[PDB]
Amino acid sequence: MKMVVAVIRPEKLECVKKALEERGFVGMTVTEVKGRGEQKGIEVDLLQKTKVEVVVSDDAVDEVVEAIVSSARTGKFGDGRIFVIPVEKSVKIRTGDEEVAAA
Amino acid sequence: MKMVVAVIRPEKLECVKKALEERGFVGMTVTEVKGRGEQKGIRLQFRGVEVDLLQKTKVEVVVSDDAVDEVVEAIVSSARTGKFGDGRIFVIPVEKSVKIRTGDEEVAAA
Amino acid sequence: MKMVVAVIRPEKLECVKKALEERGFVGMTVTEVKGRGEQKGIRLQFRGREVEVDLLQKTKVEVVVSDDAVDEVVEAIVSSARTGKFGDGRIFVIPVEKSVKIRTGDEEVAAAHHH
Ligand SMILES: Nc1ncnc2c1ncn2[C@@H]1O[C@H](COP(=O)(O)OP(=O)(O)O)[C@@H](O)[C@H]1O
Ligand SMILES: Nc1ncnc2c1ncn2[C@@H]1O[C@H](COP(=O)(O)OP(=O)(O)O)[C@@H](O)[C@H]1O
Ligand SMILES: Nc1ncnc2c1ncn2[C@@H]1O[C@H](COP(=O)(O)OP(=O)(O)O)[C@@H](O)[C@H]1O
Repeated sequence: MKMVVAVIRPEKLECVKKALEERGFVGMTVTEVKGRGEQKGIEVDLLQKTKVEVVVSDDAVDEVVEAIVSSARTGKFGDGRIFVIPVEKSVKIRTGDEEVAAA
Repeated sequence: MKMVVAVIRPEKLECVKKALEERGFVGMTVTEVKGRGEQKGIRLQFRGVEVDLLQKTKVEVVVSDDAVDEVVEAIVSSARTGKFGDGRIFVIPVEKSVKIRTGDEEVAAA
Repeated sequence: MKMVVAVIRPEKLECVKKALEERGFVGMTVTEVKGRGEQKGIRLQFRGREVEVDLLQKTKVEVVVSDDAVDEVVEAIVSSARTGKFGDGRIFVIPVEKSVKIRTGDEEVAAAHHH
């Protein structure tokens, strides 16, 4: 399992949600954040961004990453980043069932 | 070490904090988030919206490898209702844990 | 790569921001959070009575860097965020397997793994 962490422009949230839902990735956690890098800033200098976290099976990562890149990109500085983090266990609170990679 | 990341119903925060404190797990970082999944969206269509991302609470607790199963069980027991939308717990590896005030760094090796 | 996750006092954000950009670490993601641990506070309030609170306001700073830059990033945050008092915060170092730049579609992975 992996956690796909995307930091995007806030106006791209609807595009990203749609692109993920279409491919069967309905579950996601969204956080309002701020950030900086190569951009700025007409500065402040921390601009509003949106963090989208999706925990998926190892084999779905490339599909999820590609779905987010395609829906969040503009080609301009400030599009954001996607960080892939290992997840050792994913537990569904209501059932107690836990998802692990067979290994 | 591991970071136990729980995404729960906001009204369960007090229950989760209590269940963790009683087992000796006092340290935690809490974030207000939104989410979607299996759970049905809120509507709310007032005349004269929508709201598909529901309010949730993220609880992050960094613990030793051997305490994970106890922390996970404490959160499942205190955050569950049995209804769609209870949330998830994700266990992420933590390689180093630094206490800013002392500069002391915890590292694991097995 | 690694994600350096620092949970600091909110008033230290500007110091941390400055100490990181000084060393060439311009990219960062900042989140407003709450927390608790060793530090206790307020426990002191105005109204004639009222003496509560639980989770104190904190700031999370996340910076994704190459493996060899971690110790420098950690030291820069420790130096700029410390007061010496309880509640200064923590730094957690988490592994990052892939780092994608959305605008170009270019993905950074660690060389030593297939594929
Ligand atoms: N090394 C990094 N660590 C953490 N977050 C980062 C990092 N670099 C960029 N970000 C995040 O991604 C957002 C966009 O980054 P930026 O460098 O300005 O975009 P881009 O590389 O597409 O031009 C930032 O506002 C910040 O939230
Ligand atoms: N794959 C996922 N990645 C990230 N967050 C998720 C994921 N699936 C669910 N969530 C989070 O858990 C919350 C509850 O998920 P939901 O599917 O509605 O119910 P349940 O936990 O009972 O399956 C969501 O609102 C979201 O915050
Ligand atoms: N085990 C932990 N897991 C997650 N967050 C923690 C943990 N311990 C501390 N924190 C975070 O760091 C902040 C400060 O921690 P605290 O123990 O009160 O003081 P100090 O960090 O100086 O030891 C907390 O308010 C919380 O946001």
